[PDB]
Amino acid sequence: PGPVLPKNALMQLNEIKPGLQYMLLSQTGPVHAPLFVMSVEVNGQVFEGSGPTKKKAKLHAAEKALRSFVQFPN
RNA sequence: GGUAGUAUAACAAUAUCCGUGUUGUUAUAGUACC
Repeated sequence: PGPVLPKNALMQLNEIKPGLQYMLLSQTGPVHAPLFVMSVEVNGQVFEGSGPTKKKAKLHAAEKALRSFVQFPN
């Protein structure tokens, strides 16, 4: 691997989750290394992911919440 | 003076459950590095 394929994580979440909420935590830093932690809320379970910039944060959250809440989609 | 990052905004392409995302190009600004 190298160029990865996070598009998979995004779409996969969308599939399992036709409607949910994304919310941001942290997001502060020196000036050029901002830490963003975006957490996704599904069915009352909230999973948090930390990325530099907005990209990876929500992404990683999607991955987590996927493996997680698929055990309780209702 | 030059180099760089982050953020906001616009356009296009790509994928798409049309909701959204990824990618590419451009513009503006504090700061950081030399």
